[PDB]
Amino acid sequence: MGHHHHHHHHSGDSPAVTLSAGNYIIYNRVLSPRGEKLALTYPGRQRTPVTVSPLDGSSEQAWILRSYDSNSNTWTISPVGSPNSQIGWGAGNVPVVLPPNNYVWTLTLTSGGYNIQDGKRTVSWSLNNATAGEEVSIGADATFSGRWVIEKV
Repeated sequence: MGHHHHHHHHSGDSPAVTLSAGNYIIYNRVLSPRGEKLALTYPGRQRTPVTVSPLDGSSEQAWILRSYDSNSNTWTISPVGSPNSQIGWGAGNVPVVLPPNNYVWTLTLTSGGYNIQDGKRTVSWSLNNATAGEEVSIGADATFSGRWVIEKV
């Protein structure tokens, strides 16, 4: 005897992060073809689709994040420019801007990034080609763009 591995492992079963309430950014783990972070970008209006762009640090690319249930890894989402509104999902399987109510997303850590889901785990956030200026999409877990990162402002 001298070692053990029957109930534990490393580099995949030993994380040290769980997020916290604050101001954050959300960007796709594939990154931009420009060679920079590929952040979720607010449309500037309500009842409207959301888009992706190369990060620069503007209020369009910065967001607000607060825990709703650790029991479901769910968190509320709002833009820093309009904390009086929220982000959710509807017809066309695109995330959309919505009034202040109870809208949330599941945010879950992985072996080298994060994952983003509706709350009931029926769908996930993804991209169509991961290019700059493209519209983000929702559906079954994607083969290249199905992973994200959430990090502070």
